[PDB]
Amino acid sequence: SKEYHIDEEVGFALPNPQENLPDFYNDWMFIAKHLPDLIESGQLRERVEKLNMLSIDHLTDHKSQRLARLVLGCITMAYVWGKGHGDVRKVLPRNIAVPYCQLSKKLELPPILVYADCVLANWKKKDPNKPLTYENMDVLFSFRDGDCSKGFFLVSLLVEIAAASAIKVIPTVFKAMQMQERDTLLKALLEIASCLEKALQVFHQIHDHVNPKAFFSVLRIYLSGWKGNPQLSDGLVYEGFWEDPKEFAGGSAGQSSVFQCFDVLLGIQQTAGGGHAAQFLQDMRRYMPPAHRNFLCSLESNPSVREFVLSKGDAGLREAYDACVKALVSLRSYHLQIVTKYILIPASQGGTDLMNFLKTVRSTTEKSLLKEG
Amino acid sequence: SKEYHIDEEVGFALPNPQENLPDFYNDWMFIAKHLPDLIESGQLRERVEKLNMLSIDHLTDHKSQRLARLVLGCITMAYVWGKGHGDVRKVLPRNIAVPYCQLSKKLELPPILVYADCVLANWKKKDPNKPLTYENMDVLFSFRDGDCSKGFFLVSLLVEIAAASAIKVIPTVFKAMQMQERDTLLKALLEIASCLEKALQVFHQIHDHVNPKAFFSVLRIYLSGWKGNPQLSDGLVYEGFWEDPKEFAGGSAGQSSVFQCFDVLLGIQQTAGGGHAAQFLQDMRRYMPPAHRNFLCSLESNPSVREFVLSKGDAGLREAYDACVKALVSLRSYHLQIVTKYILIPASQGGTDLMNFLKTVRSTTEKSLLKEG
Ligand code: HEM
Ligand code: HEM
Ligand SMILES: Cc1ccc(-c2csc3nnc(SCC(=O)Nc4ccc5c(c4)OCO5)n23)cc1
Ligand SMILES: Cc1ccc(-c2csc3nnc(SCC(=O)Nc4ccc5c(c4)OCO5)n23)cc1
Repeated sequence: SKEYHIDEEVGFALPNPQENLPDFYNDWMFIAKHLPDLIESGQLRERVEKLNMLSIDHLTDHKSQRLARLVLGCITMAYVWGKGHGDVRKVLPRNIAVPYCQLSKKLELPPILVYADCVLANWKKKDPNKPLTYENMDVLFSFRDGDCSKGFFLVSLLVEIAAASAIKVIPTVFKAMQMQERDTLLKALLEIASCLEKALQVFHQIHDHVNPKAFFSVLRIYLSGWKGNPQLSDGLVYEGFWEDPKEFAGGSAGQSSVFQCFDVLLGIQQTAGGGHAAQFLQDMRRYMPPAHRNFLCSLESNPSVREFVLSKGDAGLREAYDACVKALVSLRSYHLQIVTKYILIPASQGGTDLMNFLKTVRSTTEKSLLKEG
Repeated sequence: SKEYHIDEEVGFALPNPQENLPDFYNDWMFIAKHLPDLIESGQLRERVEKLNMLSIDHLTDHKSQRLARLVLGCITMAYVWGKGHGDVRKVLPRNIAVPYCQLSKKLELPPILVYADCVLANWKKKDPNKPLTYENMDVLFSFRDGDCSKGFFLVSLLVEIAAASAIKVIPTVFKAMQMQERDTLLKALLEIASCLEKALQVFHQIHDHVNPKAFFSVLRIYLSGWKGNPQLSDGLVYEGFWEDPKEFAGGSAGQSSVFQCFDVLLGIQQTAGGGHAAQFLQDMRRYMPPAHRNFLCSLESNPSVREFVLSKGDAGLREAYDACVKALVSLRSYHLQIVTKYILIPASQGGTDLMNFLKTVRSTTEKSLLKEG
């Protein structure tokens, strides 16, 4: 893989994300760096209006434009939701909305905060010579103090990285159905299932670095979007760029390319049929960075690893395939238990809707098991 | 173009659809082939309810699966809507629901009748040695006597095929862009406009073979589906396959790859924001064969033909590209005239939503012209 922007260490993550912009954009940076205080002391909105409609033309490298997106995306959340408890803005200042939409169009992503922004691009190592681990790592932005947003963002990223180990064997698998090499394929599927089993370990860390109550009271606010949102029913107005309100969806790990590309690899009927779930997940592809959506595209047009395996009447082969499917059921099964703790309960002091979505995706995964006959 | 399943001469249409099934399946063929007589005599349902569960395992190749889908899809519409004076069936008998659904799953299509069924796979040459012309062609199934379904399907299909020739030239377009080959690119763009222009002469045939009254009051019922339909608010029950009612959209030529493909190639933004029109056309992609779905998808991963033309300050290129865009505008403007005669007019002797839709799509196409006028 090359023009798909998949790092070999860091998979779908942005390889070594920028921390600072051209100082020509200090107005922007300062707000973002101080988002907890500004939101708390209501001076946030006040400052966004204060700013000047800057030009995105002083952003030369991809890496810098991604940071800008994460910067603007973050401000935009805080401006719309404010302190979080109801005072919602329906118009976005031209001085921030025009540059944001211009940069967004340039990048083929929607002008709203997206997984690829605040997980894949929103991080650094504390020490550059120690390894990519939780304790050697930090985020670049949070919404509130004690919003638990480091735990959430980093544990996500860590899983994204555990996954890259498997993404590297994706071409091996394709070449092996091609060259008809059965022994290589089996090894390859095994390597994959192994990598996905390790990524279940990483998941456990959620419990260590995220508190249910802080998580649910706070992070939920800043992940909401303006598509099927009661609080903004018509969508949002981007002053300057759009005449009308536009509906864009809030944050979803459905936007992760890791789990979408395994669904596709193993030919899990993830986006076929037409239940809400298959719809939604398809839409989230338009909220992935173009090269990743393209990479998904290319896998779908290769031929089905499920079909191959199905058609070969080779039990050992069947079993490698099942190892994979089983591993992916564990992840989703663990993720659901996490959702009970960090969402279902806190909400007991909307949600079942989210459960149904999860269970449906988990179910489809499970119905993919081969030796279920 | 390789196994995007696009024919040299027939494009997205099925190359030589099979008219007959295996003998094992005569009980299906009988009903399908006599839909108009069974409905009218009030004994279609009973003939269906009296049917054996049949395995799909004697349908071995793609063509016969596609045929079987056509057969079962027709029966389903017939069974559900009966005569369409309002006595709906909300539950699809196991002996039908189950195979249809299995086959649908095997072909990654929703289990409801689609454009790829009724149009792309529902035809035959009368004399094989003679060319593809209305006169030399017939459909395999219709629903009522004087439904004009023949004229409807056959003329769409001729339009479809007319645009085939333009499809052949897509690869040349991409090759010419990257080789930086200005004269060739010009020739190819002109060549595409030529095909779209001719596809419009084809569209004229609609008047000769479809009658407004019958089209509106008869065909419209069997093309209706169960997504957001007041008559089936929760959708259909596919008996013995889903412990739940499923919502699927009725036939839409939004499911035609052809018009979506040129929208993509030309960089017309048929996903302008999250506007209803945009979302809907995206939805309809899921109701197309997967090969064809991939094709649209992989076009989106090539460099914009539009960016390339805007960047080059070449009047003769801008006019070639504009000719292509005009041609589409024409088709769509003719199509609205046609909608007026065949739906708005009968309608008044709901339909305002169809207009908004079509008008938005026309409008989007128009705002794509480089010369503003
Ligand atoms: C506090 C911890 C977490 C909570 C409360 C949580 C909650 C949820 C919820 C509610 C959804 C539903 C989709 C949506 O609303 O858009 C979801 C989807 C998802 N989450 Fe999480 N999540 C957590 C951590 C993680 C982590 C660390 C990952 C790993 C990258 C992850 C991966 C996913 C994926 C891939 C989906 C998409 C659905 C699927 O493929 O099964 N989540 N999450
Ligand atoms: C009796 C003649 C026709 C009538 C009454 C008619 C009606 C309609 C209606 C109501 C729509 C609205 C979208 C929807 O509900 O799915 C539509 C869309 C469409 N029709 Fe037709 N149609 C006719 C003939 C044709 C023919 C011959 C073609 C050629 C393939 C065609 C191509 C389309 C396309 C591509 C769309 C999607 C909108 C677009 O891309 O511009 N239609 N049609
Ligand atoms: C920009 C961005 C997108 C995705 C992620 C991310 C990383 S891992 C993961 N799993 N899901 C997600 S985003 C969906 C989500 O958490 N929704 C949700 C959360 C809390 C709630 C709630 C719904 O309703 C009640 O409180 N995500 C992080 C950032
Ligand atoms: C299975 C199948 C799919 C598409 C086509 C097809 C071929 S060309 C074309 N253009 N549109 C369409 S399908 C959409 C449609 O007919 N909608 C509609 C809405 C209200 C109406 C009405 C029609 O008739 C009276 O009231 N279509 C034919 C069959």
